Amino acid sequence: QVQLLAEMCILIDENDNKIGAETKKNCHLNENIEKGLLHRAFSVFLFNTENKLLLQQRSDAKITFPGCFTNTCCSHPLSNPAELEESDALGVRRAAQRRLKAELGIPLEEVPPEEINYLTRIHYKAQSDGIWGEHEIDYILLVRMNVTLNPDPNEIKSYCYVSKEELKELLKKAASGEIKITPWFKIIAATFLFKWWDNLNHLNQFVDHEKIYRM
Ligand SMILES: [Cl-]
Ligand SMILES: [Cl-]
Ligand SMILES: [Cl-]
Ligand SMILES: [Cl-]
Ligand SMILES: [Cl-]
Ligand SMILES: [Cl-]
Ligand SMILES: [Cl-]
Ligand SMILES: [Cl-]
Ligand SMILES: [Cl-]
Ligand SMILES: [Cl-]
Ligand SMILES: [Mn+2]
Ligand SMILES: [Mn+2]
Ligand SMILES: [Mn+2]
Ligand SMILES: [Mn+2]
Ligand SMILES: [Mn+2]
Ligand SMILES: [Mn+2]
Ligand SMILES: [Mn+2]
Ligand SMILES: [Mn+2]
Ligand code: NA
Ligand code: NA
Repeated sequence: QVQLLAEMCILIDENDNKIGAETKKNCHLNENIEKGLLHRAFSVFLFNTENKLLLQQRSDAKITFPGCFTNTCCSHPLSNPAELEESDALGVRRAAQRRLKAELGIPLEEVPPEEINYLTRIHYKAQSDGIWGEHEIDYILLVRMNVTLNPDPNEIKSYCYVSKEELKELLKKAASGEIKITPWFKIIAATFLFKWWDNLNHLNQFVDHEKIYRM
């Protein structure tokens, strides 16, 4: 069940400069996060062609945030030449295509890197339990397209396309404890998500490849 070699994450400084690599496990231990260990990540927000946002629910088997709802795909570029590539954020866009297939079963041809749009970067920290957490500079990637979903149940328990109002209702259910959402998704929904969603045809104003936002 466990792979022979551990997956590697890209270690970065607070300015998103590559400074090394560490195992996925080590990158997500609270004890290391508290020493400042920070890694590169991405977060895909995919909208269908009626502007419904695609949410995933993480499988109960995931190490961090099992069973939690979040946006379309939250994962990491690998520490290899393909995904280390920083020109036009190609590395993270390639990573996103890779994980859209692995997690949601979306064929590669449906989401080529060229159609994955890099908006901005957000630096955040979160805790999952007593052992595990998150600490990332997260590339925000936006997609609007109809895709064919066949998730790997080992990765994804369910998915849901939500309108703005449906999301608002879902967040109410999370607040009452009826369902679980990741700390990332909670904070992004509270800060930027609806601003982007109200402006899907005018996103250029939100493109910022210089400033790294903090939340
Ligand atoms: Cl992990
Ligand atoms: Cl460390
Ligand atoms: Cl809309
Ligand atoms: Cl494919
Ligand atoms: Cl384009
Ligand atoms: Cl489903
Ligand atoms: Cl909540
Ligand atoms: Cl999170
Ligand atoms: Cl629209
Ligand atoms: Cl604009
Ligand atoms: Mn567990
Ligand atoms: Mn995915
Ligand atoms: Mn993240
Ligand atoms: Mn380059
Ligand atoms: Mn936090
Ligand atoms: Mn930090
Ligand atoms: Mn991470
Ligand atoms: Mn959660
Ligand atoms: Na499913
Ligand atoms: Na608009």
